[PDB]
Amino acid sequence: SMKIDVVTIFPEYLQPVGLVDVAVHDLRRWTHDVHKSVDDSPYGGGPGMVMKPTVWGDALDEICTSETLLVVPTPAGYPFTQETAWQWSTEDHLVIACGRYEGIDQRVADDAATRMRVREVSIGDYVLNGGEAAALVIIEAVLRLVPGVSLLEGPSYTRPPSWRGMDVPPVLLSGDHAKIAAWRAEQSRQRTIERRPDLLGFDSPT
Amino acid sequence: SMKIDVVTIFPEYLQPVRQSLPGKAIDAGLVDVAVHDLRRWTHDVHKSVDDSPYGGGPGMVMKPTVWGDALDEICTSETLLVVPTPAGYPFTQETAWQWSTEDHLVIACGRYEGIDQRVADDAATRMRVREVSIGDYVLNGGEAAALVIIEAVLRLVPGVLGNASLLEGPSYTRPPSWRGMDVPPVLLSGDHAKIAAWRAEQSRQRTIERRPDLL
Ligand SMILES: COc1cccc(Cn2ccc3ccc(-c4cc(N)[nH]n4)cc32)c1
Ligand SMILES: COc1cccc(Cn2ccc3ccc(-c4cc(N)[nH]n4)cc32)c1
Repeated sequence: SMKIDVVTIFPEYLQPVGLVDVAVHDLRRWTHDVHKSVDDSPYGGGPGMVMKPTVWGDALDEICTSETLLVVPTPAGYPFTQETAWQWSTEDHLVIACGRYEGIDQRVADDAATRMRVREVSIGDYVLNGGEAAALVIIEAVLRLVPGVSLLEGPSYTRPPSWRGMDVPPVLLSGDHAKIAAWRAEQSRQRTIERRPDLLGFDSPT
Repeated sequence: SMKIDVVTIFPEYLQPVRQSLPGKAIDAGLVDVAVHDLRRWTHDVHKSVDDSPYGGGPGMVMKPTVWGDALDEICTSETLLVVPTPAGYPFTQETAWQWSTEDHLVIACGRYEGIDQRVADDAATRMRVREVSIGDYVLNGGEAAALVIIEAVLRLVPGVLGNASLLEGPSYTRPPSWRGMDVPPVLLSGDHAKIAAWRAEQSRQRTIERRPDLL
């Protein structure tokens, strides 16, 4: 059984979501001023804004326990991989803190780490506008592994066997499991070399 | 302008990002994102979009005839067809930059075990097709990947999303002291050359600790 809490200033963005419950919380519910200002300019200068630690601290205080795995998406995170998804799949409680602006004051994660396990993670080498899309990716990747729910995949085909003058590879129609297993292995390793040579320990392109 | 068409059996999944589009950018015709239910192009009363894999195996494969009709209607020769897949080339910030000046992206979201390969192969004979992965994990389908790609691309298109190597280091804001933790004094020093050097060193350390692959 798993509980996932997502904290965000944009709850509605999380709407794309019995053994697991997922709850979404509006970070602004923990503000005290009438303007509900969650951000301010960075110490030391620079463009953009930083989310204040105070509002986050109060939210996480209420939502997290010492058992919680606090997940913080960030372009500067450790990589979130399939191995990470397997590791997190057996957790009782994930809390996903979604940043906006130019991110969250580092002290939020540092404070939380005195009380619970904290994981700053990146879902890939591109920049999002906030943590919400990363939260959706993480949730989907994790939940499909939850109990009771290498090489690149080769191409797949289904009916009809000829379409627009393009044939399904004859071996797949042959019913010869060994030859089919072999052809699929060759396709996979061929695809991995071309698209992801790093997975086989070769240099990346360009 | 950039037009993005997304084709999916779960059109509701793409609703958040339709919402996240500022009225100004739409009104200025800078961007238009449309979402299409794939079942609109099914042939049968059961609106079937999947069928068993040739050569056997687990799961199901999406039907080429349905996808072919969908893409025939939606794409032109000028379309960049984006097909999320765990077996794709890596989608990176470089990709996002390249795609940000495209006139027309069409994102084909698969489910089950993916789309019959002939769909992409046929499309590639008359338009640019890009099969891409957004990271080394497996999703249930292409929709979350489409959300990521749309966000990463559109935030690079001037004035669209409302937003305006080494890893970025830690950031701090008010208050100067919080739960026993002080903002690093250097940041309040007014020595901006020293601050830049401190930030550079933080970036170097973080990259070493978290992403040694970048070094
Ligand atoms: C914090 O440093 C940042 C620097 C510039 C922009 C942003 C935007 N932003 C805000 C919160 C946030 C959370 C996650 C992500 C993210 C993660 C991955 N893998 N890509 N993008 C991006 C986020 C942050
Ligand atoms: C096609 O090969 C597959 C093999 C096993 C499962 C699935 C699930 N699935 C279906 C359609 C689909 C589209 C994209 C993705 C995806 C992309 C990234 N980076 N992770 N996951 C996953 C998808 C597909």
